[PDB]
Amino acid sequence: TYADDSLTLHTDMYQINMMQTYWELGRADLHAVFECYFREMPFNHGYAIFAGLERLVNYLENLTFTESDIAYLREVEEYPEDFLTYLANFEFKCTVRSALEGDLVFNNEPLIQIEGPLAQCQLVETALLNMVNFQTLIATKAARIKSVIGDDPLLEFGTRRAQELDAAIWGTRAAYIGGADATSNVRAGKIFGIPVSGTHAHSLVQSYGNDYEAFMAYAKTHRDCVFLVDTYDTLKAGVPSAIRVAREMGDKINFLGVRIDSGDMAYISKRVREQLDEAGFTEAKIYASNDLDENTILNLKMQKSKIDVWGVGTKLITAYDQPALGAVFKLVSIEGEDGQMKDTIKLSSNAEKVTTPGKKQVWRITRKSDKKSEGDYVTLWNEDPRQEEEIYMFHPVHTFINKYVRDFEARPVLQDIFVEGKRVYELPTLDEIKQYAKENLDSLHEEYKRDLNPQKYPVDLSTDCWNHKMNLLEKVRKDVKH
Amino acid sequence: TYADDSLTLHTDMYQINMMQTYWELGRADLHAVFECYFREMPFNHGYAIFAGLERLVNYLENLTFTESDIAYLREVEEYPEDFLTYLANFEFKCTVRSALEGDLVFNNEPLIQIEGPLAQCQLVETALLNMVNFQTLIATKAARIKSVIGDDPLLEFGTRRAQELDAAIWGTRAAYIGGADATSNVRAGKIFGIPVSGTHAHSLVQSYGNDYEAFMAYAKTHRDCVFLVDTYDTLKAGVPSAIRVAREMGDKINFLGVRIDSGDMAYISKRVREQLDEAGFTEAKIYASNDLDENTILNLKMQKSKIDVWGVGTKLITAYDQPALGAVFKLVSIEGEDGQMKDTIKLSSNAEKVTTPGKKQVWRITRKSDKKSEGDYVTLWNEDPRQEEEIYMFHPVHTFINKYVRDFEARPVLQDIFVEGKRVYELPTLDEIKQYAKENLDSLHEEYKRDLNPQKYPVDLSTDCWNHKMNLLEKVRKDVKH
Ligand SMILES: O=C(O)c1cccnc1
Ligand SMILES: O=C(O)c1cccnc1
Ligand SMILES: O=C(O)c1cccnc1
Ligand SMILES: O=C(O)c1cccnc1
Repeated sequence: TYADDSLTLHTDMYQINMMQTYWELGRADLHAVFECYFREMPFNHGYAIFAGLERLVNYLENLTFTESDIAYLREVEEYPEDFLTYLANFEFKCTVRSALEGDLVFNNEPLIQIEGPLAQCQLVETALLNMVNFQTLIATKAARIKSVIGDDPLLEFGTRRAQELDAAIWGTRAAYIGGADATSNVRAGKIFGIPVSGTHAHSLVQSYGNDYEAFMAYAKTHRDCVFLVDTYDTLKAGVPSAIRVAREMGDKINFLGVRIDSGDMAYISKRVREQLDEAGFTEAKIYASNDLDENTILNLKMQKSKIDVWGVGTKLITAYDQPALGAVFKLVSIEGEDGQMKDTIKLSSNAEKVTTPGKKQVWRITRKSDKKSEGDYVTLWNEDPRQEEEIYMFHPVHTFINKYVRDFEARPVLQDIFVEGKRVYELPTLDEIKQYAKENLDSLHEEYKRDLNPQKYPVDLSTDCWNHKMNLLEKVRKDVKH
Repeated sequence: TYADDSLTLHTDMYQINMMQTYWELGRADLHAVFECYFREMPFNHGYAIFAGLERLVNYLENLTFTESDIAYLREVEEYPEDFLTYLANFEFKCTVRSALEGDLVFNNEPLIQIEGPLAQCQLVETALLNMVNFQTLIATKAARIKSVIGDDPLLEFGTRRAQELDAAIWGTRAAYIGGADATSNVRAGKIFGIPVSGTHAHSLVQSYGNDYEAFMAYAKTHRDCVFLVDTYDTLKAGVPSAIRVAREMGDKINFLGVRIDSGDMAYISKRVREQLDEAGFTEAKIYASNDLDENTILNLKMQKSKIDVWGVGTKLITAYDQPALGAVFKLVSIEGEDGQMKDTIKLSSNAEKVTTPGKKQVWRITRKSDKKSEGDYVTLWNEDPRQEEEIYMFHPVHTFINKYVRDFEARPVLQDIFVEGKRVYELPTLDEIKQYAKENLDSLHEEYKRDLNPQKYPVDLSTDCWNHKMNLLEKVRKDVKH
């Protein structure tokens, strides 16, 4: 009762009830456009890193209602056989346009756009949000942390702290995309090809009862040695014992260094560095793992801590300070009775809290001469900035802040992934995604990617797109006048 | 590269490297006891609700290294064939004792205990933590929220906001255990048998362009009608239109009520109640869904909001204010050279931040006469309070706070689940778990389960258990004297 063989019902019940309402009344194949976007920059970071495309692609390619799916809906929920045969025959026939994994993405712009039969668009929203919200959030958190670390290793060590198992594997993949250098999760190494990393735990040390014997046991059985030194006493017990083992084993091991999981690291690591150096191990590194995030790491570095490798657990994999992105999936255009597409709106008070209507594209604008970031320019589908000598970029709320831009490149961010349910996009390798992310981040102007108080990245609606929104808003507010 | 057919490598790499170190040196089958516990009450709640046992059981029953598992370890990580054949032949042979799902659980007491070969115990820690940390956390969050709501429905609606897909399905199951009445997640209904619930979305309304036509379309195609009224204007558009549809359809539908997803609900819901009542729909309910948690819900109720049903999204399913439980899995006893078990310790400064050593049991103490909660009493394995006329319960830090207890019942909390890898525990149905949770909560003394400033539930170490800890701590601190 019943077999977990399918993600097709990983959705909100109200989607199936709406699909029924559409289908019974002959409106399931009305033409719709839906868009996915978030409203606020996560962590107030200067940029976000998109993740979730490979996950979504696999989901959409397997989007059929299984025998057990239908049996549940028939036997428990008592849907009629007519509707059920519609669901049995269902195959995905929407166009999907998306940012690619590793793209920089920002608030108030479409990141994924689904276009096709209303009922099919409706089915996919919940699962897409579930996967994209989380994966983008962790990729951005890892970028945030990696930015503060610099070139030194960031190791994603948070599986034990993650919000169930998918979170651990797909989160760690997203972390690698966003800036982690390795994972602890062996299975994520297996299935994604992420480099895998480890040291040892206190349990090894306690199994012997002293540091020397445990470090020796590890040295006898492994080439690459990082010794965890704080089981009993970092300075008096662990570090001297690590040094003793390193001396006795010589070049038969790599003494990569020592891990410290406790204490005030801004004092502890400084004295440990001295101990290693005075013993002649001036290349042995100090690995830290306790309570790390972009804030404590930045402080530790600025205090002149001597830490070379950062194993980050809880705060990265759960995005602990803001554990949800707040992406939403909204209907922006729908086929009217006359067969023509109509811009659709929901009212709020804050006219910026209102979803911008219309089928849109996002154009990343840069200065041709030196590739300077000029911001994103969000158009209706019928505008192509590439054919315009000059564009008018204004802030959508603060419209008195504005510039005419000439001599620019405009790159369309939403790419075809499926056309009418047919995949036209070849999935990159994970390393290619990570390289793509690095290059995109490297190209972003320093002001938008700096760690402290980044400049706000413009996301501007075209004159036409903005006028369409405000005219529709005006029209509905006046319709609600009576 | 390679097939995701297995959870056996869903672990930290350092576990496999330790298993190798144990195995090569003939110590893999040393006898070990490991215990899982958390240090702080999540959300500062008065109690926690344990979840994760069914999940763990399924994991442990399938704990074999697959062909693709071994191929990864051979081809990528280059482990030796000897060790690999050990892993190929691996079968789980540990005893597992656990709290049951729906048990009340507290900080600083073992909740799961694994006993058997050191190398096997080591393998399972990471996955167990991943699943139990999250599921217990969400079950407790749901209890917390449900406590503030009272008898009215709590609906878990957060799939779209969850941290990837496992989080959504297993989180929603945990929410049902802890106090939710239904889920939106259809797949969780399918595979777990949770009651499933829904209304409709704004997209239905926008597909028509007005409330009346969309509410009518929904009424023509469904018996149970909840109309979402805030697409355009709750008071002027949606609620009058819902009322019109209700009037026109009469007893051909159930007009269950109206959903409001926006506005100040403490004003909005009061006026909506008036509108429904004045129209003669004094049984139609008001459903709220926006930005809900135990805090905003409590405030809304205390402001005399007229809300009857609570659809909770982000803050429940992600445990947003504290998205990790902080459970850890620690070696407490290990076979020594002489073949006898030895209490094992790791030093910290705070002697309460030190893991209590020894194989332990947790006894829930109640007064026989009226079943009053007296707290938990954590013993070494060789003490059975049931055979003692009187027990001495003292606070482990504040030892001057203490009582002798007579005429008590002592119930052992850790139950046999696997004996030497063999399942002796029959899995309850989800409804039986939820009933068990309800009854356990109902039996907890009011002071420990009250919403505001609950009394701290005693978790006391027996005289023997406490003396063992402090003597070992003293011994190691004096060993570190030189
Ligand atoms: O390899 C390690 O040191 C490690 C990995 C995950 C969690 N804690 C430690
Ligand atoms: O902040 C913006 O959106 C902006 C800034 C400069 C010029 N145009 C728009
Ligand atoms: O059924 C609903 O009303 C619902 C379910 C999940 C998320 N939002 C709304
Ligand atoms: O808080 C405690 O642990 C406690 C309270 C009363 C008596 N004994 C212990």
